[PDB]
Amino acid sequence: GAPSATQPATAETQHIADQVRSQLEEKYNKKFPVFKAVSFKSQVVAGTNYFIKVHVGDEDFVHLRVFQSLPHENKSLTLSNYQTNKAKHDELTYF
Amino acid sequence: MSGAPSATQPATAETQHIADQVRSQLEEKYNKKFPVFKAVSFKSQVVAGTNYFIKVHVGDEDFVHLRVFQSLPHENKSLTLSNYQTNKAKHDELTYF
Amino acid sequence: MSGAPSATQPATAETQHIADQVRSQLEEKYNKKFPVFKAVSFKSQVVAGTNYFIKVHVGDEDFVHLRVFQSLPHENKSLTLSNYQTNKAKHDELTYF
Amino acid sequence: GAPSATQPATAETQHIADQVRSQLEEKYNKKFPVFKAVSFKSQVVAGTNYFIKVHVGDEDFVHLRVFQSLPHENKSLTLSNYQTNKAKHDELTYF
Repeated sequence: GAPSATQPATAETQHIADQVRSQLEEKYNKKFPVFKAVSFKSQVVAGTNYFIKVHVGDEDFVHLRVFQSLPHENKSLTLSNYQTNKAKHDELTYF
Repeated sequence: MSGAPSATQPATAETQHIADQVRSQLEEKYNKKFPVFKAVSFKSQVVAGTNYFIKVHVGDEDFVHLRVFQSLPHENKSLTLSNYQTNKAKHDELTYF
Repeated sequence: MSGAPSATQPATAETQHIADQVRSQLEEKYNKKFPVFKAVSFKSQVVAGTNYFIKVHVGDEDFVHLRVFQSLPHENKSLTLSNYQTNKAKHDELTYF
Repeated sequence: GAPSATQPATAETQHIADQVRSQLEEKYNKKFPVFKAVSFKSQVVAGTNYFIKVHVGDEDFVHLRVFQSLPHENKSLTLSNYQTNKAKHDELTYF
């Protein structure tokens, strides 16, 4: 995907923003005096997320979250996140 | 082909090729080379949907950018919050983040 | 968000908008206008993967084109046959079909 | 998606072609003296297929298969196939 051209916000966009305002207050304690959607861009996403347990020596492991976009023969990847100080038998939980 | 994460699968050469490709970036993080970097196991999760980057006015000259995701199918109207950035300006581009 | 077809869902205005948009094309088929064209129900199926258009030599100057589909995730190696065309030439473009 | 540039066939491509040769003989009784993969293009596909039961008057219905590509705000559609002479209570089966 390639994000589209800048599009004007609609009533949906504002509904989405109203939801997000509450989430930002509740979990990241972020407050604003107004929260008015102005515009957006869209981006198609289609691929595979990998959650990978990697041994990094002795008792040490890390977990990786890596995204691989379509098509199937695409081999370029994005490291989206990771977890430090993981142990051998830890579960691969989403993050 | 669910969006549910697969069960845990043992690493293959392709899993290792992924680990090799991202290793140096991670090694920057910890400021050191890993003596070893061996893929052991993985889960896969199909992702297919639309990201939206949304510019929000939060008063005066202050803006916020949001990244939200809407999964397929097209009739799904649920979106989840992926990331946000504060301290943005009216003419700041909606660039990926 | 499976690739499994959903359960049957009653039609919504969006289902009807889809029916309206494709109606004239179908009406060409039957050589007549439908007096009515009312969406009743639907199933949805998420599709996400790679189409491949493959040129195959079948001897002398004769070729076949194939369309096959590979679903996500990336480690899926199963493909299914979607369409084929015979009577093609060595320099015929791999155009969608 | 937009199909890629023409790529040369590999051993996989040939494995896929060998499978298809058998399917074409068995179901469409098509035989060839050779079946050698030469080249391919790829195309990303990501969207929703709709199978839709449409009333077309009195006892008459049709079933439609329509593809809607991402992004979510895309409203252009492709009629991929249809079934004639359907009845009211027929199941929406894949086709």
